[PDB]
Amino acid sequence: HAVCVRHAFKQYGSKKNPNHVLSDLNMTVAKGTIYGLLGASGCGKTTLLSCIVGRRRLNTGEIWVLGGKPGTKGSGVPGKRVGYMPQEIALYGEFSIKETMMYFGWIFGMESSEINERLQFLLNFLDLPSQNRLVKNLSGGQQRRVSFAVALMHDPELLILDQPTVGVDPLLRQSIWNHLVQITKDGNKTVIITTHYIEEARQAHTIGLMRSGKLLAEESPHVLLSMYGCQSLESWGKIKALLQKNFLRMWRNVGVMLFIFALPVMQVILFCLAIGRDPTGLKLAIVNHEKNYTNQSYQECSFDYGCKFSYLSCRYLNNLRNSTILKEYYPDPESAVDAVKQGHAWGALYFTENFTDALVARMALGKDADPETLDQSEVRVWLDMSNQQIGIILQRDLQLSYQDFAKDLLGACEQNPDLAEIPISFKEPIYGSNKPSFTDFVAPGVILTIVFFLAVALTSSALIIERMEGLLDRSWVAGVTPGEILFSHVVTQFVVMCGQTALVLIFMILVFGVQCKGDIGWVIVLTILQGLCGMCFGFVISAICELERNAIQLALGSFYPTLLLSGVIWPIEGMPTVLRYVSTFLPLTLATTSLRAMLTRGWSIAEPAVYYGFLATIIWIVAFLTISMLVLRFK
Amino acid sequence: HAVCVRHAFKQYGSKKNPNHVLSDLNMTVAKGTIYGLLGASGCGKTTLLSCIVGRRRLNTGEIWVLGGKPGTKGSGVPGKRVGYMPQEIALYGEFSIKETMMYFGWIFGMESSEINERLQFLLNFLDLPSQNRLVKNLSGGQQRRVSFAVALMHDPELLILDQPTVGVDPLLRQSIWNHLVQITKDGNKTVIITTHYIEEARQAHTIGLMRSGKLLAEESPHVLLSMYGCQSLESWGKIKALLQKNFLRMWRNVGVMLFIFALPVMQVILFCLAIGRDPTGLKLAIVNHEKNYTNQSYQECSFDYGCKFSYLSCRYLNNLRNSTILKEYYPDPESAVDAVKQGHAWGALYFTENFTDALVARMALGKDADPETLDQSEVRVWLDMSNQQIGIILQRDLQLSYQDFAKDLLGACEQNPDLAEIPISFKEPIYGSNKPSFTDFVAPGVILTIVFFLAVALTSSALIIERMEGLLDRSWVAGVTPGEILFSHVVTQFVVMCGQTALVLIFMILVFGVQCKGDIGWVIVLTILQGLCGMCFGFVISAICELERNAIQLALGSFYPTLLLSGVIWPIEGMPTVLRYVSTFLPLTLATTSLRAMLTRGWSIAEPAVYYGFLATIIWIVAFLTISMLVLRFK
Ligand SMILES: Nc1ncnc2c1ncn2[C@@H]1O[C@H](COP(=O)(O)OP(=O)(O)OP(=O)(O)O)[C@@H](O)[C@H]1O
Ligand SMILES: Nc1ncnc2c1ncn2[C@@H]1O[C@H](COP(=O)(O)OP(=O)(O)OP(=O)(O)O)[C@@H](O)[C@H]1O
Ligand SMILES: [Mg+2]
Ligand SMILES: [Mg+2]
Repeated sequence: HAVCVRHAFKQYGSKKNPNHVLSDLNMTVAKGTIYGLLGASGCGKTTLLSCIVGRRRLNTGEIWVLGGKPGTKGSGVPGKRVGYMPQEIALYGEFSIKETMMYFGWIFGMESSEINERLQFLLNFLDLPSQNRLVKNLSGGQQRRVSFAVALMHDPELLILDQPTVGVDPLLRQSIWNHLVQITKDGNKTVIITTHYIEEARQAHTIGLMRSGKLLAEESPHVLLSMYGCQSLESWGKIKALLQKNFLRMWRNVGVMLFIFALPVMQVILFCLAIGRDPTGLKLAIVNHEKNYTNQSYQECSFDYGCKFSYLSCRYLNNLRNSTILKEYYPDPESAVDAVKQGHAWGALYFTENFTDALVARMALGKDADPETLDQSEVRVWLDMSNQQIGIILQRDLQLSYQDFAKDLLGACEQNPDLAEIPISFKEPIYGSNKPSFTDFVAPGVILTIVFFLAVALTSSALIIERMEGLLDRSWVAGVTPGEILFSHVVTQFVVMCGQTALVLIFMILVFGVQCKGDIGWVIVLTILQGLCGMCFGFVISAICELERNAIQLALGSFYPTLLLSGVIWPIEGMPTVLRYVSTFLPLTLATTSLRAMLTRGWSIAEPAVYYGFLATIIWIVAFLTISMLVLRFK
Repeated sequence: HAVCVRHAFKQYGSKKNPNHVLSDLNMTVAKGTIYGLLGASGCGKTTLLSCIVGRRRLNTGEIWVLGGKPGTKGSGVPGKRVGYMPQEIALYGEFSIKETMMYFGWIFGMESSEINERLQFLLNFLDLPSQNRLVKNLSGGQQRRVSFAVALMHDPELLILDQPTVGVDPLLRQSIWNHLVQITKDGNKTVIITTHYIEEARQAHTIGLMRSGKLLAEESPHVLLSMYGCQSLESWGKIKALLQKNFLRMWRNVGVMLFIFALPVMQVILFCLAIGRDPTGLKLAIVNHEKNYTNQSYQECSFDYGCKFSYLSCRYLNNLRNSTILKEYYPDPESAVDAVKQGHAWGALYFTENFTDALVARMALGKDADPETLDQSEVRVWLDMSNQQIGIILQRDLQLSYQDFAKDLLGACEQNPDLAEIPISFKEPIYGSNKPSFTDFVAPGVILTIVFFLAVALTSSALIIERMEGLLDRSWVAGVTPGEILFSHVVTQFVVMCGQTALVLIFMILVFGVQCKGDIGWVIVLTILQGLCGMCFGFVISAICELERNAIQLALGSFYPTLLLSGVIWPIEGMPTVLRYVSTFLPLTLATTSLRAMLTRGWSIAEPAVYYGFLATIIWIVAFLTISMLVLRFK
């Protein structure tokens, strides 16, 4: 009694329109007999073979195969002792015969020195081309022989062959049907072959027949006659097996695999060469009314150097920045405000005709300057602050350049160069530098973000291409637990993840100068943990989504929200009291802050603000793994 | 006659090791005969049929089918007069029988009121379930009858079928083979059927035979059986067709279709609520040495309001900000610099015990101040500038709040609050506002990026999904040119693109209140015509990528090089001359500048900094279309 099902009850669809594919289905498969499951096109026949191998639940029925119900420790359906073959060719297209016969080879614990030994016999028995040819150029008839040979070499004790001779010449059909008889002679195997060639199935021993959702009769072919008609017929092996297949997948498309190693370097060079550097090509409209106006980009600047004050208007000029500001001269203030208005400059200074006289009478006299006097020593400037980032550095430079001009007047002729100072003294910063830049605040948040997104793109179509290329539903029967496909995907992608994580760190620290006052060793550990969380975030997306087009847009749709909720281009303190609290329990918000306290401040792991990032990035790794595992086990 | 090939040559393998599948291949199909093409399993049989229909091109040979060669206007192979059923089931699984019949119905130009009668007749002839049952829900035998019916209803004059009776019971196979004879009694059509069931091929009358790349016999079966043996001889219709199919695959994912309409309202609300707002929570270490130290949040602030100068340190306090700055008090500067050092504050002020005495004199003698009294009225502050963004606001607030304190002293007893500012007066900005903010600079340029990236997510898995669900190999034969497949892919996605582009604009201008001074009419056109470039950019990715795994990686991996090279978070003036010059020739760098000159400045299209964005992004739309045309047309 290899297979025996009692009172099967299955149906498709809703209760309003039931299908009722199977009603009773009482059958018995003996040991050592070629069970032929003949029938009619339309009844439930494949749904019974797929229920024997435990691919579909029997819907409140009694089943018993090789000892017990499929998928139970008391049975043997999932394992090396049960053969299988799908109705359609479930074969990987990028694997050659010598590789597709070895991927299924040592899943069943088969030695590598015997798979090759028996491959020659299997290739000589049924005609096939050289073993080096990939199984995608094979014809429609040679793609069925490979499938027949793949799930027959391991010598099981039960065969679930269905339609194994569709698309072959009659001689090859006889040769195939002459093989199942020979291996079954000495009571060592059972065959459940079902075929649509009713005449060809006369060699069976327990020919079956189905009429309406149940077996009609199960007798010998020579006994079925004279009663109904007159004449004729009316572990370590599994892990290694699917680890050389993931590695082989990347090697098949060399040129694209090398592209992923040229993305982090290109994504980093652009960032370091664009963000942070100040503008150096902004012009100005100077209309100083104390010297003759000749030409346009030219004006005299021969002022006086010493105690005697003269031409002070062209002493503030040439004292401002000589590189970031370009000087162009206009004769009339009503023309300077015109040029900037039509986008020909970024501002317009204006020095009154009596500027030196008005300025020398404002410093000599203290707290006794009349309103008229303190109205012509002013430097009127109209700023085109429509950029909110260039006008900020323009108004931050004009007044800052006046400090040097003020010190030059005082520190060279009259007194010490310290009177012209605001009482607010900023001393020396404890941790940072007195000249902050936008390229130092954002770089901590970019290195942890580039790695996170690259890992997401890597493991985004990993769990979704298993059904794309087949070789999955027929591999579940082979004993591959769902927890091993996910585990091996982590190992193969983590190896290549570290190949680009180091490139990000090397090109951001060695080639481009970024301060690393803290421990360099712990920076590497935190970065690869974030990348591991990133690749774990791509598995839940792949597991939840089913369609190929349904998963690309979901990870792609998460680009901006994690770039704003995390603190990258703006401090986390600017958000309201509710959004900020919610935006703390996220993978990236508590990691950039921890990394920002290690690159600049120089703290160690023992500080409370540093190890929180490690604690908050490990929990999400576990949470992104159990959720993905639960979904895979669910279906 | 109908089909004839003269001296056909074809090989599959590379040089020095060819396959030599076909050598001469001379045959002739008669006017109305049933040409049965039998042969061995392994010779070139399917390749001959695929070369007849133009799917594969001969190497050095002459072909002539229905009055000329395939792909030429003289021969009607890529038209409605050639039937074609493939060896494998190339049927879309998400289409019901009625839908999958009407999709092929009005491709050949069949009236909608005529397809139903033929569908009913075919369903009655060959048994099938209800017409609204999904194809993917059918069995393995009922999925072949649908394919047979699809390539037969339009009544062609030449039927090309290969293996049309694999997977069906003999009772129905006899009826299938009894139908190709009844419809061929009159001299109207030719049937070219290749089958491996040689017993059923006797009904034809032009049986062929192949040994090695060459036809062997072209004789009648009753003549072949008596020659050298006894027995066992070894365009509007097309456009509407795939426009209700694109609109159909977007209706079976209502859970996802509603999600794509919620991404724009989530990516915008997060942006407007996190970026731009000034930080509100930060503390300071105030150690004013002029009042008794009680508790940790109390200093008895009472600075004798009026003209009398007393407790000027207390007067400077409560004058910084009542909202954004918190106050915490310490007794010793050696303890204030300790608390900030271990992350318990952001700075540490320090007022000397004689602050009022040393400050009431600095404003009294003025120029004649001695160095001893100079360094006794300074508010010593140590700033923890490790954030480079909060430490700037704090540095920009301590000195800015001193201006109010200075005016509060001048304008209190007897003076005018005018002689407290530097000789630099910034007047009134021509275009911008006197208080720039970071939220108004990134807004015109994130709105374009959001639309651009969402469009890429939409049309990225379009051209790579056509070959996944079949219905393409047999669609090229049915007169469907590559031009109309992509064109039909643009209209269906442009309609849904506008459904989320308006959501971005409405939630950014109407609700949150982003200013728009220039013209609201032309902003819609620019942001709609820019998103069209984004959806055309994704078609290039799908055209040049065969494997789907390279689509997510390429599309998602080309986003950071867009933010860092378009001027979104930094003006384009800091990059070197070479990088800046190259960057202007990009779809987004010349569009944000055009848009930034419309919401802020108020300019119109006639200005020559505005229409450049329209001109420099229309070109990229054309360039992204011809490139997708060339790759899709010829590979
Ligand atoms: N996934 C499914 N969902 C719903 N009904 C299904 C499904 N698969 C098959 N059926 C229905 O179940 C019945 C039997 O299908 P089954 O797959 O068992 O046929 P079969 O014996 O393999 O067919 P054939 O010999 O014609 O290839 C049919 O009515 C079929 O439409
Ligand atoms: N894409 C391909 N690239 C290279 N060789 C190929 C390709 N397709 C088929 N071949 C080989 O060229 C020959 C063409 O075989 P073909 O597909 O015509 O066989 P067939 O008669 O349809 O097969 P069968 O009846 O066994 O299913 C075979 O030797 C096959 O192995
Ligand atoms: Mg079957
Ligand atoms: Mg064939």
